[PDB]
Amino acid sequence: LAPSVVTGVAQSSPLTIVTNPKEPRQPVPASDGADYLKTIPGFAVIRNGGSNGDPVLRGMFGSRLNILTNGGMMLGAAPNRMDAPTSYISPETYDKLTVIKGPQTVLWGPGASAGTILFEREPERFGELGSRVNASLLAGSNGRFDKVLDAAAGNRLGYLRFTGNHAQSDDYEDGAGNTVPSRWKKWNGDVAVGWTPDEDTLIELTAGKGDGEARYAGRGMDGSQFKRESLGLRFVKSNVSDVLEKVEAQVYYNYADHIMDNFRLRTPDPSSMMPMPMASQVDRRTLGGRLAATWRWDDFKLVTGVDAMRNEHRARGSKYDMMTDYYTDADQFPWSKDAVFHNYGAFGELTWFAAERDRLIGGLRLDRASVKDYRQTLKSGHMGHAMANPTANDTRADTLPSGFVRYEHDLADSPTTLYAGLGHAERFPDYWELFSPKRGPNGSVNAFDKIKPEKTTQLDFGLQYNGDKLQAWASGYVGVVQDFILFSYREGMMGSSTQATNVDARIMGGELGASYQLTGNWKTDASLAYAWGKNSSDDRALPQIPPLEARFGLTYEEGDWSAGSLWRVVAPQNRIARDQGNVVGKDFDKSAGFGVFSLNGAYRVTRNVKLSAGVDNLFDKDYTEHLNKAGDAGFGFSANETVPEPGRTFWTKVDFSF
Repeated sequence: LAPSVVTGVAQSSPLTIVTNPKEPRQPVPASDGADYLKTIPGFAVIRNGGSNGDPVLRGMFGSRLNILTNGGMMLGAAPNRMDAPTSYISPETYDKLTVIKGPQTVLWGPGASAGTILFEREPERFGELGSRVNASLLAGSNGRFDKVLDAAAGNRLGYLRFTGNHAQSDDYEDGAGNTVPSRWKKWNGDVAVGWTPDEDTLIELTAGKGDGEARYAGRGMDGSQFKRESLGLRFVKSNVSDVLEKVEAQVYYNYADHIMDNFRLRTPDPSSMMPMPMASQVDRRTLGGRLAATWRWDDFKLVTGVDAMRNEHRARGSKYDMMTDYYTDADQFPWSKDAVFHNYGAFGELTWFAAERDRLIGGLRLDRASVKDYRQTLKSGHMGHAMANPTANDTRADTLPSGFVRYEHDLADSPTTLYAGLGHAERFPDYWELFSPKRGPNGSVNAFDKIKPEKTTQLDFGLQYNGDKLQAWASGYVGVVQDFILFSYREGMMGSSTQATNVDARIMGGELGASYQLTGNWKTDASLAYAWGKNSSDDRALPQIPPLEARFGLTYEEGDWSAGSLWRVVAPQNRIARDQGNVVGKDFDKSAGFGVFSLNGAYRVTRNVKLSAGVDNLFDKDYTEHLNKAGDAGFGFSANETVPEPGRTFWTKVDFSF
């Protein structure tokens, strides 16, 4: 019954990590989707500024991760990923966060090489008329203030539920004393009304908006706007027949509208290679749907379904004159669409409960993806001068089958699950893998033409030991990527020119962790995370792989309250690939190891209020992580200074529940 601050999260079941993102988290997370994953072993984040970092699972970056918000998928708009999907997520507003590791699900959408991440709000249910309400405030160093509110009323046959949050923090300072350009401010409000005419039927309509700004020490422009608007429509039925137990259909609509610029949160760099006032606006309209049936008879849980999605990128940029010096903002100019993706697919996943102690799971899905290039012309060929785009209105498509099988066995003597699984996923290229790179494979025409789908074939295995005093778990993976999409960086005349290529990679790695109850109120727990990758085409290492990392926790509990400390130690990373990486990160230098210590405590003052506090980086260590971006230079950043992590940090949080 003793309340605690989360420092790490175990596998609850094979390949599956399920956590509730409203409980306090030790390295206190900026109010975005990424940082709520730092506690999950296996996840590193690329630091861009103070918030809105880009998650990386087992070294795999970007769209190899399937990030969903109530089954619907929010997509960014920026050509350099300043609005990564998790920019628009505030995990504190959802009731559950689930992670599935490796390519071991077909239910939630296509091409999930690395894993699947699910934030969901769960349906309210009401006896008679009643109302619940949760709220929490968090105050901390450097102007950190996060309010958050959920509230729902309803009765037997309906409900309406409001969730909202507002968070903001000022520039953090490192362990060395300097102020890091890393300001931010965010909010979200979502409403949901739901109808339940009888206990076997549910419909819910959802609407929400959100906005945010964020200063970026690593990127050459800041985020002036992260406007999001959503509309959702769920429908479920239970116990249709006696072998058809659930039918769910849902339609989502997510619109992102984002302005990056260099004069609202920063003044334009004088020397630079861009001293103009400059802004660029980008939107992404997304419409998608899912439709699934669960059948159960005998020892068989079969889920069949089809899905579809369409999304639409548009852009427009500022134009600044250099003799009248009258700047015309972008929103006084027409929208110039340039990409439309589509996806339709169908899927099934069968689960066989053969015997008490053995389970057999297998999924397949067939996807029909396609994109059309509406860029009538391109910024290439000179000072970036216009040049007729050879793929103008060209359309690419492909049919792509994924699938997996996984066997889980429970030993008879000990409380042990052993599991092994083989999965193969194919992924149609990203918006960013197709339109962002300034050139495509050697002797291509552009990137949109020649960039192949990436097909990943991975073996997953591990165990769970969940007995009385000891709980342990371990997952490993070995896999091969064929046609890994990979960016190389040159510089000539104007800036770091990207070039996307298609290479084969070998990847292995694992994660394990354990938690031991020494006494009735003393607890300890450690976790370990290693990722490894090799570029087989060039016999190079893979770029942008997080180094080996270990966490150790120790906890004292007393029913009413708890305290804990936390040692995080990370090794250097001596496998690099200079000037290669992804659309976010170049790899440059070998990283330095480090360790960071942290203190936390929690107190249950009553049934409704519950307090929590912590100190992050107690010994004010000045460190940087391998995957962080480089600092701007127009921010006083040396040759290739990565962006420093935050120094000593104090935070306190109160959690209400009437």
